[PDB]
Amino acid sequence: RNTAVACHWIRGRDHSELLWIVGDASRFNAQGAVPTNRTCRDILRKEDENDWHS
DNA sequence: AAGCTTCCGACCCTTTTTTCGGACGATTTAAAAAACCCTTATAAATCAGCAAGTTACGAGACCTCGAAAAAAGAGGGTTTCTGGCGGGAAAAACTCAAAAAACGCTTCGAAATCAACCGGTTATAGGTTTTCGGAGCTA
Repeated sequence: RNTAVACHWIRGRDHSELLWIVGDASRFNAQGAVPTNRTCRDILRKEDENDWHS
């Protein structure tokens, strides 16, 4: 459950892509990037504004 | 003489190592404080077993919190067991057809027959014993 390995393929010239991930996919995003900082503080205060547009 | 390229000195900034100083701890030494000894006849403690009254120490219990262990829950993965669907081959129904084969007409006269009872025939249900086929096994 702790395994998190990402494999990137350089297609040559200007392009590269993500082939596969082994283990916890949540440690990477779709393009294979990794978050740089993590917090449990309540950033992104969704509670403040609501969708009742009318 | 000019442009390009390469060293070199000067400097700026931060990190890494060394040195020095300071502080703290430990030990040693010296000084100060508490204590010990020497004089006491008289006053108070020693103690004998048991009664009568009291409690300082032990045991029991519960709570409280914190941590540890275990169990559960989650997620990663692989192996296999089953079900559904698709595809090719064989079977058998379905469709098309002929050629027999039966049936009817239709037989007056020739068998067929049932009945009970005896002895005799023999197909074979059932059981008993046994080759053939396959088990794979092993390099």
